[PDB]
Amino acid sequence: RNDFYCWVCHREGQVLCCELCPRVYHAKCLRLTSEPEGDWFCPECEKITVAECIETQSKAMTMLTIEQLSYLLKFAIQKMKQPGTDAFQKPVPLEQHPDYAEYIFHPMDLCTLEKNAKKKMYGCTEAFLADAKWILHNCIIYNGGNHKLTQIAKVVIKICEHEMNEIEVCPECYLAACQKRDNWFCEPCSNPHPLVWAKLKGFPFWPAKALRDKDGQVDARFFGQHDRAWVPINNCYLMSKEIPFSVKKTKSIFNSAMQEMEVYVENIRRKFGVFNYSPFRTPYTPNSQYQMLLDPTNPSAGTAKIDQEKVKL
Ligand SMILES: [Zn+2]
Ligand SMILES: [Zn+2]
Ligand SMILES: [Zn+2]
Repeated sequence: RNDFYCWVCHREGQVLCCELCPRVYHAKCLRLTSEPEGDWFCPECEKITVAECIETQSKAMTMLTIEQLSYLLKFAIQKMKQPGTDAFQKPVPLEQHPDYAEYIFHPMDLCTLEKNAKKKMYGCTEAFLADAKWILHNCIIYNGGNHKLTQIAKVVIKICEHEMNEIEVCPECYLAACQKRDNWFCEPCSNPHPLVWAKLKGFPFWPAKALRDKDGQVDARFFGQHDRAWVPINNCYLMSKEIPFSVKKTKSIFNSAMQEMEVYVENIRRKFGVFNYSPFRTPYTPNSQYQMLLDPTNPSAGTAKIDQEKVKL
């Protein structure tokens, strides 16, 4: 049953209908080349389609069954359900809001979202976020964009977006960080993240995992603190024995980071049999293979084939 309120701006008016879902849109809100002719699927349905196509699913999704994704969405829900989100934890009751269904054609709340996830209804992170966004749309429609509840619903969505992004960067990292087992940061992932010296401007060189490469920036997760930052690629070296010296305020904190990295290297050598340190100041390059080479003096031989286990995660 189609919505009356634009998915983008949350206002009524003349609105286009999606063929696949009940969302509607002002044409003007979509900034189109021209209005659609007939077969039209909205930006949410389009995203979901691209994300759920096996050939073009993310690295994260290729890693994961629908049931494994559902486990991770359960962790995301628990972050969304934090103290102060009470108003959104259960369906809106008609007792308190007798006219709710006159405005809100697709109710949603955190308990429904959680149940849906447990039932394996979501095929990708995009689909989970698209559904959670009904909570904010509905809040704005019914209560108004400047209502205090809208602040809360906005934070719930920003949390969801954050958690979905983390799943997509690396589902194995995400699960490890969620469960916080003993030395969780020292567990190598199935396609292990290269270790780098990473220098954020104004910060000392520090050991990190390189999680992804986007246009000249590296997404680095630092040993010790386990914080993150985009780092310019030319400020990232492959891990080496020789340390790029920086003046630092606390030696003990840097020591704890190096110790953690040492355990990680022991663990990767156990898991894959290899870890190659680089000559000092060797530039990190995207999708770096160096550390996983069987013979680092013979890069054409690549990484060793030992493998055909189903439980890769
Ligand atoms: Zn609009
Ligand atoms: Zn749609
Ligand atoms: Zn990972």
